[PDB]
Amino acid sequence: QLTPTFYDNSCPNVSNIVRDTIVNELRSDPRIAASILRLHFHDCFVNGCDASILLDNTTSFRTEKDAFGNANSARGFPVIDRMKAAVESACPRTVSCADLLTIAAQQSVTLAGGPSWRVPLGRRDSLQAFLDLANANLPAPFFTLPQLKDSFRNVGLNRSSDLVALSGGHTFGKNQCRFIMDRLYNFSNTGLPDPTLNTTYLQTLRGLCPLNGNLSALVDFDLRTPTIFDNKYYVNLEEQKGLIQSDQELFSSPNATDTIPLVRSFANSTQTFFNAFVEAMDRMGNITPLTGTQGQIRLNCRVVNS
Ligand code: HEM
Ligand SMILES: [Ca+2]
Ligand SMILES: [Ca+2]
Repeated sequence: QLTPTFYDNSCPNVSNIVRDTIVNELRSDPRIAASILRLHFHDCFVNGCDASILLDNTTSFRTEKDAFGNANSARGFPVIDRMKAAVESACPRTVSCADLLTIAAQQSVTLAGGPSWRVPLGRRDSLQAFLDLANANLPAPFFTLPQLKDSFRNVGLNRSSDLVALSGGHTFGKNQCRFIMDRLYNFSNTGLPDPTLNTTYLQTLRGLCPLNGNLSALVDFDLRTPTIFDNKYYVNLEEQKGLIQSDQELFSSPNATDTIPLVRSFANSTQTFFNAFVEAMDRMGNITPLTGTQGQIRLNCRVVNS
């Protein structure tokens, strides 16, 4: 069983070291908190939160970093290396990369203005990476609501609250133009923009992402508060201003009978959202963890111990 007090004797300063690293990095890279939270998400959705995503290529297995959902998208790996080294110095061979990333995600959310809580700990590190599994399990922005629900259920998160609350991670961070081009100019081969995208916002996004323009250009997920972790993401959805298809579908999908009330509840109360987010975050963090003597306490998050 994972417990929040796992390192209270072996490495009481772990949370503080992780926080200090992120605070320092945020000065030069204001996007890092968002990036780190996303790394934890992509770790947990592939064989559980086992730091499998942190492993680099080997001749026996490919890295998850080359997955369609990670390639030229996932970032912050050097920052994780930095905090890992700092933690290893303070507490040699004690904190797993899986746990380190979980703490980093939580601290990132709090540093960005989100809720503060102690995450369950005790996870151990994988002995391999899972590229095929990542390509299969990571959801995509073009998923319909049923597909989004399928993706979450596939990894163990059955609740619509899991999906709606965790999607709140898009209250900050960036998204490439490439992922909304269809919504802007030719949605579902209709030759027209996505009708669920606010027409005023449509104009703004078209200006940032012109047809035949730089597909790698970055746009903010939350037009209200781009770098602050708050419930503004849901207020946007209510006005048809969700950035990607998967965002807006939580409120506009024909299958959104169960998600609409959740979106409204989170838009109406920061407390309701924050509570739901912590609850869902801990559930995602409890996905098939290696514990006890299973796996290892990786010394270098990029490679399995030898
Ligand atoms: C429900 C399905 C989801 C889909 C389809 C999805 C899709 C995406 C896409 C397309 C990007 C843009 C990547 C890029 O342009 O390079 C992204 C970024 C991001 N996502 Fe999600 N996401 C989902 C769920 C989540 C969850 C559960 C979290 C965390 C709790 C999360 C946190 C983030 C963050 C914080 C970013 C910004 C990262 C950065 O700026 O470096 N996402 N997501
Ligand atoms: Ca994983
Ligand atoms: Ca925000």
